[PDB]
Formats: sequence, structure tokens, C-alpha cells
Amino acid sequence: SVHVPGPHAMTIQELVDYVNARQKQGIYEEYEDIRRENPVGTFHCSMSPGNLEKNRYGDVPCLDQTRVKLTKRSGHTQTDYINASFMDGYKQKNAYIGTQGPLENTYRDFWLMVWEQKVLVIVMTTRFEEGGRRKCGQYWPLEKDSRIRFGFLTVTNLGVENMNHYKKTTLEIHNTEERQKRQVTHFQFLSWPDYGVPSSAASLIDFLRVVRNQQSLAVSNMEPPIVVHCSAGIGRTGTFCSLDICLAQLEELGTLNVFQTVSRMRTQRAFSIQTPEQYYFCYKAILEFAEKEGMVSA
Ligand SMILES: Cc1cc(C(=O)N[C@@H](Cc2ccc(C(F)(F)P(=O)(O)O)cc2)C(=O)N[C@@H](CCCNC(=O)c2cccc(I)c2)C(N)=O)ccc1Br
Repeated sequence: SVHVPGPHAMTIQELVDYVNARQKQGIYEEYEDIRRENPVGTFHCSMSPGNLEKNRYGDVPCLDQTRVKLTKRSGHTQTDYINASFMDGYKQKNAYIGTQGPLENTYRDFWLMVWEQKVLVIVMTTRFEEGGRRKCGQYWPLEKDSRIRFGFLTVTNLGVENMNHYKKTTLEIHNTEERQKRQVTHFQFLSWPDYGVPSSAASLIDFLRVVRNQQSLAVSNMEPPIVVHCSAGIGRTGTFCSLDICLAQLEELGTLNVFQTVSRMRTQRAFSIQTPEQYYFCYKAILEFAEKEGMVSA
């Protein structure tokens, strides 16, 4: 895994000073320094013929080096491409698969990937539309008992539960070609603002704990990656994964490093963290969590 503790991990005390010494504008500049870095890798597959129509945004391709390949087949008008990237987690290879919000023409590709990669948990951090901007297609049966067919794969809703900041849906995927069934849990975070970033990270971190527990429980009953997506699969996705990694390190060694985590993540899911606000949010969220845990003395 590219996500190892250090070199130069930072403690909460050191993190406080680092942020004080820099302020909001400082952290904003730090984000621009990262954004200025030339991506490490290439994007030839994502921009090649036949795969262009599979990208929601022409300006958000995925890296060749880490793309998730679909074990497709010969002469049947299709490629092995899906805009999705394997992403490491804290001391864990391929902890997540960061991908864009499925398009009607890639719903089948999305579910095939879920099947082949043995995914048990899917995390969606957007609504289908926000501010008039389309962000994700309705790729799963919304209500209990309804089902959708994608070739030799059938997806059925076994139940839905609405929480204050997220919705949990249990889905059963039936691969009729291999005569096997699997239950997948789908979580849709509902508290990410249409504009800016959450004013408090409490909801997102609690949600992170919900997802971690479900993954742990599913894996125990079955590690496969957790699919995490937002419209382009880089902003909210990158934020969710970066926080998960930093928090993990913080719980194990009491240290972390936002700059390293984001820079490292950007070598697997290109462009992870789309705005300075989101970058700043990663720092602020960690400090807010620190205070809530009674670790901060002002
Ligand atoms: C020129 C062009 C732009 C867009 C677009 O609107 N892009 C959006 C895509 C996007 C990205 C992130 C989000 C998000 F953060 F909300 P999420 O949480 O759902 O992930 C939503 C939507 C955008 O803002 N574009 C970004 C682009 C990101 C960086 N890319 C590049 O610039 C780039 C492209 C190719 C090669 C190289 I080297 C770099 C921007 N402009 O801020 C689409 C088609 C075309 Br043609």
C-alpha cells in the first residue's frame, strides 16, 4: 500500500500548529501546489476509441496504471473499460474502488465490476441531480421488491432504511450465468451540501463508521474493495477516502499527514480532491474530530 505511516507523520498537537501557522488561505495554496503537480501516469485507455462514451466527463479520465479492468469477451461490441480506479487504504492494498456516477450506457459495466471484484459495500455520496447538474444515473432498484436486469445479472432491492444523514439499501445480485447470489449493501450519504462542504464533519465521520462496520460484518460473513462514488469520482470520493485513511492512522499510531495522503491518493485516483475547500475540509474535519474527542486544548 502507498498509504503507510510517515515519513513525517503529524500529531494532533503538531497539526494544530501546522494549520494555525498556515490559516485557510495557506492550506488553499497548499492544495494549489498539489494540483500543479503533473499527474503520475497516463490516460490513454480512458481516452481511446470506444471508451470515450463511457466517461461522464471528458476532463476526468482514469489512470491506465490503476484502472479496474472488466474481464470481458471477444467480438461482442464491448471493451474491458470502466472509469474506475483501485485505491489503497491505510496499510491496505485496493481498499476502495473510486469511480464516477454510473451512466445509462455503463450500468451493466458497473454491476459486472461489482460482481467480478466481489464488492460487498457501495458508498454513494451524491443525489442523482443537484443544482440542475446531473451527477448519477438511477443504476439500482429504488424500492423494496423492485428489480432490474443487466444481461446475465439481476439486482433486487431487499429493503430500504432512511437515516438522518444517509440511506441504507440491501441489494441481492443474482448472476444467472454462474448461478450464484450475493447481498450487497448500498449506502447513500444524504448530508453533503449542494454548495461547498459540510459545515460539520460529525455526520460524515459517523457515516464512515457505519460503512466500516458493515464492510467488516459483510467480509466476516463472506478483503474486497468498497466501491465509493460521486459524480466524477474524485471530489467527495477522494475526501471520503482521505478522511478514512487519516482517521485510521490516527487511531493506530496517533499521527497523520493530509498532504501525503492526498498526494499519494492522486497517484491512484487521478485528481482526487477537486477544490481547496475540500482540501481544507480534510484538515478542519480532523481537527473537529480531535476536539470532539477531547484531544484539543485551546
Ligand atoms: C472541459 C470539460 C469540462 C467538464 C466538466 O464539467 N468537468 C467537471 C467534472 C467534475 C469534477 C468533479 C466533481 C465533484 F468534485 F463534484 P465529485 O465529488 O462528483 O467528484 C464534479 C464534476 C469539473 O469541474 N472539472 C474539474 C476537472 C478536474 C481536473 N481535470 C483536468 O483538468 C485534467 C483533464 C485531463 C487531463 C489532465 I493532465 C487534467 C475542474 N475543472 O475543476 C466536462 C466536459 C468537458 Br469537455
